Amino acid sequence: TKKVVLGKKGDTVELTCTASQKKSIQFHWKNSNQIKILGNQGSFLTKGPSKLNDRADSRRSLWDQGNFPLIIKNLKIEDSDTYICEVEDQKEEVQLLVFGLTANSDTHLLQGQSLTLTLESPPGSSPSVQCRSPRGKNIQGGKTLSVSQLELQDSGTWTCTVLQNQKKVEFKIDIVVLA
Amino acid sequence: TKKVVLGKKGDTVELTCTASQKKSIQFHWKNSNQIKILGNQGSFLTKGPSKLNDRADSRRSLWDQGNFPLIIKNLKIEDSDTYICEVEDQKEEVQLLVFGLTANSDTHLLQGQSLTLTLESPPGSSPSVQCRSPRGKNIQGGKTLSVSQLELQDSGTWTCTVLQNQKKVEFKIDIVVLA
Repeated sequence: TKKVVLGKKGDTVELTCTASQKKSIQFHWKNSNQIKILGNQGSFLTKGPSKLNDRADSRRSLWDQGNFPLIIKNLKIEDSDTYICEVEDQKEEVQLLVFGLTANSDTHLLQGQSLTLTLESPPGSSPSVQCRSPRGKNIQGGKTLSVSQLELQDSGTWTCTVLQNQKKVEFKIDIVVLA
Repeated sequence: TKKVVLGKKGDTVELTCTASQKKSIQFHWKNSNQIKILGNQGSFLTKGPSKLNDRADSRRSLWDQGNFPLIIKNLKIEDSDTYICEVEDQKEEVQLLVFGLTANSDTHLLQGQSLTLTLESPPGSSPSVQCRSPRGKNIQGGKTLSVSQLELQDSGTWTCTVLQNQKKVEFKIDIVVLA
C-alpha cells in the first residue's frame, strides 16, 4: 500500500517492509520497472541485476523479526522509482522522491549580491519550497528561489523545506555575506 | 506480543516496533521494570533515566514510516530484560537474551591440550549449545563445553550455536593448535 519516502541527494535512505507471518521468511524488492534489486536467496541476499546493485542493501540482522528493509546508499535524483517489497503473498508499495538543493552562486557572497538556490528533483514531483532566513523570513518558490540582494544580518544557516505530501524534506545551507 | 531477540555480548542489537496508524506519531520504550529508556518528545528523543541512557537509540529517520526502533549498542549480558514499545494505544513485547562465549583457555593451544569454552548468559535462559569443529564434529553442552585434547586438524574457526527458541545465535572462535 502507497507509502512514500522523500530522500536527499547523497544522503542514505531506508524503506520499511514488515512481514508478520512465521518470523524468518523469504522476500523480494523490485522497481516498478519490474526488475529486482534484492531478496534473500536461501540465507544469501542476492542482488540480481540493477543500477543499484553496487549500492543496495538490507540488514540480515532483522530478517528474524520479519523486517526486510531496502537500504539505498549514496542517492541519485534518478533513483526516484516505485519500489516493491514482496513477501510470500503480499506487496508493499513504497516510492522514494530524491531531492537536491543547490546554491548556483555559492555560500561566500557579498552584501548587495543576489542568491539563487535551485531545486533538483525527479519529474512527477510537485514540490512547494519555503526557504526561511537566518532571522526568520520566507521565500516561496517553485523550482528556483532567488534572494534579490542579501545584507549582513542573514548570514547563517538558512532552512529550506521541500514540502510535498505530509512528508517533507528540510535542507540547511549556511550563507556567508560580507562587505 | 511475545517476540524474542537473542543478542551477542559486545555486538549491537535492534528491536522492531511498527505503528501503522497515521504515519508520524509518538511512542515509548520501557523495561518491564516499568522505567523508560526512550520516546520521541515533540520531535525530540528523550532518554529518561536508565542504565542504558548513554547507550540507547532509535532512528529519527524512520519515525515517518511509523517505525520506532530501539537500538542498544555495546551489549551487556545483564541488559537481558523484557522491553516494551508503546504507541498511543498498544504495546509490543520484545525480550532480548544477551549471550557471551569464552575460551577460558585461549586460542593459541597445543596438541594434546584440552579446551574449555564457557557460555555467559542471563538467567532464565535455557540454551542448548552445539559447537562444531573445523572438520565437522559435534560437542553438545550445557553452560560449559570441553575438548579433551585437540590434535592438529581441528585448527580453524569453530562454530557454536546457542540454540534456544527457533531464534538461535551462532558464534565463531578461531582455534590454533600446534606442536
